[PDB]
Amino acid sequence: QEISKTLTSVYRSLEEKGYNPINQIIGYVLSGDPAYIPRYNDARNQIRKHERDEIIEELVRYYLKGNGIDL
Amino acid sequence: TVRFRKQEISKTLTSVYRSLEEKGYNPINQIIGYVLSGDPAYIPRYNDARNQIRKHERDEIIEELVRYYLKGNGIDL
Repeated sequence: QEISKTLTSVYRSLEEKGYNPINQIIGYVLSGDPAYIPRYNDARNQIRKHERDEIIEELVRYYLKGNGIDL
Repeated sequence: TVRFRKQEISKTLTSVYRSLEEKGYNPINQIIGYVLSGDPAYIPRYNDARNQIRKHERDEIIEELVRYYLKGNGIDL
């Protein structure tokens, strides 16, 4: 559950800083550029615990399970 | 034809997974490779899987994956 906790915390810190949190997270996943995630409230340091391919693996597994795949 | 439960991405990614599974490949690994690279060559032609992935851009796939995850986990809610 680490990745869901990270993305939750990052979304809420993005929101508090007045960013569009979805756009910034999409930007991070596209680019791997930590600059899309503010340093505020440790958000950038939290997302850097994971590798982008681990984040993508979780997004993909979650999406497929929710759309009817038995993993 | 309706799917009983964006919907095109749902159709594409589930169909790609099942075709990769039928051909004995690691489907998650191949899908991750596509998402990181945008390269349709990570997807076999088999059962129209590559044709379906090529209906989308990598950023549209990533946008849907991110939006679906946040909404489903109650973060964007």
